[PDB]
Amino acid sequence: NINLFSSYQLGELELPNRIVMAPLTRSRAGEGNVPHQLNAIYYGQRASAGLIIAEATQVTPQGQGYPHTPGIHSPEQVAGWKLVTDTVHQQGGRIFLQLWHVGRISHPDLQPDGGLPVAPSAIAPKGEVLTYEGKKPYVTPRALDTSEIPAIVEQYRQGAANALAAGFDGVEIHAANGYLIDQFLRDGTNQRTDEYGGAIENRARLLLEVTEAITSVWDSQRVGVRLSPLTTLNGCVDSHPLETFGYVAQALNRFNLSYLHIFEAIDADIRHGGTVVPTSHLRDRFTGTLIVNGGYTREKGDTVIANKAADLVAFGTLFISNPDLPERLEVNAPLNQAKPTTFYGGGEKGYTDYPFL
Ligand SMILES: Cc1cc2nc3c(=O)[nH]c(=O)nc-3n(C[C@H](O)[C@H](O)[C@H](O)COP(=O)(O)O)c2cc1C
Ligand SMILES: [Cl-]
Repeated sequence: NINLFSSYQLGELELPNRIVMAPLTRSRAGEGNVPHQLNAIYYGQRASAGLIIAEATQVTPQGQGYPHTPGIHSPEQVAGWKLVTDTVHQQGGRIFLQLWHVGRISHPDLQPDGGLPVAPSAIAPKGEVLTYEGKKPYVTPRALDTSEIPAIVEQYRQGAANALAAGFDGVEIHAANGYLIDQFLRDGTNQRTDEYGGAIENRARLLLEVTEAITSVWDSQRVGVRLSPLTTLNGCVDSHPLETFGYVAQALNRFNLSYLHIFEAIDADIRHGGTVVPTSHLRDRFTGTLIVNGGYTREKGDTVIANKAADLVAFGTLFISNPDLPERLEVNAPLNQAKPTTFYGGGEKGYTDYPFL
């Protein structure tokens, strides 16, 4: 009898429960995009999670797309992240860093020397993007040269090496939500005509090469990957999600990863008139630990574990508002209500001041 409170063996890590804190961008980094003591308090308050996945963290300056997100490319950033991992470890928790590059979802104002965002193909996102001077129209990203792809892979390798020096327990590759890797994955954002575009094995190549590089730094059982097969976020869609994502699920087995993490889009059924990509399709193809996410509750999480449909269940929104989410779920306590106005930016309010039971 397994449920949301069963322990789990994730490589050498002993998880006390199956509850994961999903990665959550909070945009509360200081000068130089460096984490600080407030961030350490925030993660320390949530250390009862089976596993924390820290917010998306850019691996290189050009990988930033929103003001005040932390990076993992500089020594000052490693030192600030050390404050966080030290606090989490003091509180008996475990934490992985989510490794980010936004690709086209950025603006020159956020880029070194005011340069263009990079991407697989020169396709401007629609609408406006937040800068330090409010919202401005997106521009068109520069399509990377074939010869530049190794430099991208190397930025991820260095980001993963920095995470290791910062004292994380592992890393998660952000291959979801329409950011750089996802932009290569999906045919809606990738119309390249080299070995990184066209056929599925080409579109998956960047993910696979990034994963290979990162497993040269970390033991593979401390490296996860996140996918979001049916998001439409950031204008990133694939025309054959079942085949695309079913292929990636199988291709990742080579690496003996920590886990595959699926964000199941909350609006996919209502948009698509049904389910184009049941998570079972991926559960059956990826042979290791599966984390599922999107709108879970105590009862929904228990069910998926009991049914063997997933091993771990990640909660995003509820972990914003309930630092002791595991205990509250365990005893069927009232949950605090999440306050969207304070999700992004600011300080303690709506960040470290949600109460414990
Ligand atoms: C404020 C906020 C920030 C998020 N930031 C990230 C992020 O940094 N990386 C990521 O992969 N997903 C991110 N997401 C998506 C969440 O991790 C999660 O997949 C989503 O909220 C659905 O799960 P939930 O219903 O438990 O909240 C974010 C969502 C929210 C609400
Ligand atoms: Cl995200």
